Amino acid sequence: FDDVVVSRQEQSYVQRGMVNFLDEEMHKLVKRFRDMRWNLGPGFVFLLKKVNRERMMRYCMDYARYSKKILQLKHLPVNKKTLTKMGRFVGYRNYGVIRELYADVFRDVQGFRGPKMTAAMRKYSSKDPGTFPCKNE
Repeated sequence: FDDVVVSRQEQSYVQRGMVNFLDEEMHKLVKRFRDMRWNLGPGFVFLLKKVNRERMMRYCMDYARYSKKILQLKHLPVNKKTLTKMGRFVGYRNYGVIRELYADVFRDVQGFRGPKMTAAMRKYSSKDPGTFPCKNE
């Protein structure tokens, strides 16, 4: 359970893979509203991206550790390519959880509007996922 050591750099790969996967799936749900021409607000999309990053941060240390772990266990190379894919895999495993949290976003804002976008929110939204804190909260 705790015999694997992962570098910050290796953690970054896992964080990016996970957040990239979740953001990609997210953008697909967002299209649902766009296709309807019933625009979800930028503040709403921001809240969704935040769900993705906070879920990744929740158990970040374990996600990175066990991603590197499984690779070693399966005798596979441990690098940016394989760690990024493990991150994406973790994102996949967590899709159900994520969808339930998006549900909370909807009722939390009492609609599809979402808060107004501020500079701070845009900065957070563009921040490299690989630079978010990585520790089990």
